[PDB]
Amino acid sequence: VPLPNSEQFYLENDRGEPYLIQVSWPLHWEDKQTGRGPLPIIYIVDGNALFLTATEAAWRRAAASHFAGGGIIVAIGYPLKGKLYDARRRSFDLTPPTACAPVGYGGADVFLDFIENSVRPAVQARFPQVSLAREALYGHSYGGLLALHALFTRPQSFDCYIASSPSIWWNSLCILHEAKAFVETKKQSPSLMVSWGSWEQHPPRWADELLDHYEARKRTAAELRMADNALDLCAMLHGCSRLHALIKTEYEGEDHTSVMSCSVSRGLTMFFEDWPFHQ
Amino acid sequence: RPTPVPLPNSEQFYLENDRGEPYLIQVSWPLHWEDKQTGRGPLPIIYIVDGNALFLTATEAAWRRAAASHFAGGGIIVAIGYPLKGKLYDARRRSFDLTPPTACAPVGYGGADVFLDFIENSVRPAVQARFPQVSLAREALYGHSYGGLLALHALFTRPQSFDCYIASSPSIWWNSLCILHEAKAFVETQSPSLMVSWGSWEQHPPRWADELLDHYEARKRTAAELRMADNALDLCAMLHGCSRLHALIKTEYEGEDHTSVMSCSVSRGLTMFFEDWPFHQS
Ligand SMILES: *[C@](O)(OCC/C(C)=C\C(=O)N(C)O)[C@H](CCCN(O)C(=O)CC)NC(C)=O
Ligand SMILES: [Fe+3]
Ligand SMILES: [Fe+3]
Repeated sequence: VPLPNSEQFYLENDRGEPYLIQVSWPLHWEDKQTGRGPLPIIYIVDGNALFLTATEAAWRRAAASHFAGGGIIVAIGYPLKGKLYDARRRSFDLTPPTACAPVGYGGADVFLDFIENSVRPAVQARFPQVSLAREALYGHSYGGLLALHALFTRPQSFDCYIASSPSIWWNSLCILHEAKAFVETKKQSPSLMVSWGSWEQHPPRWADELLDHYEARKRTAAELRMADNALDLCAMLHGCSRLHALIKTEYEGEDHTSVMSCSVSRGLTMFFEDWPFHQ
Repeated sequence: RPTPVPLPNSEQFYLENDRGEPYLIQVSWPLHWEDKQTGRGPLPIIYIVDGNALFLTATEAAWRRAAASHFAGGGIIVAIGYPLKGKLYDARRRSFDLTPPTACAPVGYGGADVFLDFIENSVRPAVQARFPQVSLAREALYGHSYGGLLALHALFTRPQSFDCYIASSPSIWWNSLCILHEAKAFVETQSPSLMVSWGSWEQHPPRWADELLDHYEARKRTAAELRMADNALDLCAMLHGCSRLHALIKTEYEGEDHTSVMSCSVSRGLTMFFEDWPFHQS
């Protein structure tokens, strides 16, 4: 039995690389044509890994009291079989260009161009009767790095950026350069949502785990520095002229993988129902 | 030419209870399996009530664990829902199925024992039949709101029925805190584990944008009466140092409401039960 009120299709970028675009719309709709007028839309990178959660989370909002009509979910993924991630494809698509970056990295701007010039029009054609009230870009890990990169380099492209556990550590904190250029530049501003799990930088010991293995995980966690890097960036963006609102959340007892469920669920909830955010 | 979205490594089937009331059972298994009959040996299983609302989240969250370091083959998801179209809840059915029996309960309530019997005597065998080569290593019961009230009711009245009980934002308020009677009886008389959770904005909701004060005060009135966080903490406090409880985990999710927290609790629930068993003696 297929998912209700959803569809998927393949788009190729300008270089002939395929993408699986998965789309869902409010469950109470009979057809796609049911929806009229302005609706919010969210674009989710690593689409395969999060489409179903974001879809069901959006449907669950129908029962909530602050439901305003819902919005369109767009998951941008890859053709996969028996797994949720394409390590090779995402490594290029989600990381910004740098001089010292190894091969198969630094294709963020190519991928963002694809989203704006291919995915957005394609989805808009599937809903001719509706207009895009506002657009959100969600990503987790390298996806979050892409979200931050998109904000700092093309802030007008999207209304809201949602960086779930962003890989700020990547490439000797290259994103902090762009963050500095963003704040130092002086000039409606978009919003930013940052989040991370509490067990990312400070993980507890597993039931089966021994000391050496645990110490190795702690050393890794310390190097990646998920929470502190995010706070450093958030403190850096505090009182910025080019940013309307900045929301930051720490999810208690959540690891890098588990927090994805929380961040994507709240991300679209806030964006759909609680727009605009207070300063 | 767009197509419908297929859900891989999953199937659904309908079951009747003894009373002849229909249920939609939705099952999923690890994504890396070629077939349903790929897996063998002991695997953990989680039963999720209000199945329609939580199946896809639990399914995909379980699949996401494959990428994590602490993956141990995964487990089986079982969502116990209803035949529905255009919504994720059946208010009438769930009102009966998820609430315990009391003398002062209105019409259409107090059918928890009927539903729990259905889970043990119908759902469990039906799932076991579909996975012959799999043995049920351990069983968890998850529920949210009334579902959490059912999970607590199940723990206090039939503790040996499941190994782990996960109560997400349990409706302890229901029927003048009638669950506290069962809770008191339980403590006063190995052991199963309990996972309790709630959202921070449930009992203390912030004001929405362009919300009239009158409307906001009405929401605060409800929040105060339902007393989600305090009731849960009060119940947890009572159960602490109980002989018939191995471990008790309690979490509060920052900036989460009654609906949104469901995503977190179900994800946390299956994660810990699948990967971090057995729990520390807390
Ligand atoms: C971020 O992208 O984490 C997500 C990793 C995912 C979704 C899948 C995966 O890792 N698979 C299938 O192997 C980054 C990724 C960093 C690159 N990496 O895989 C490393 O191992 C790096 C030491 N990770 C974080 C923690 O931000
Ligand atoms: Fe890796
Ligand atoms: Fe209600």
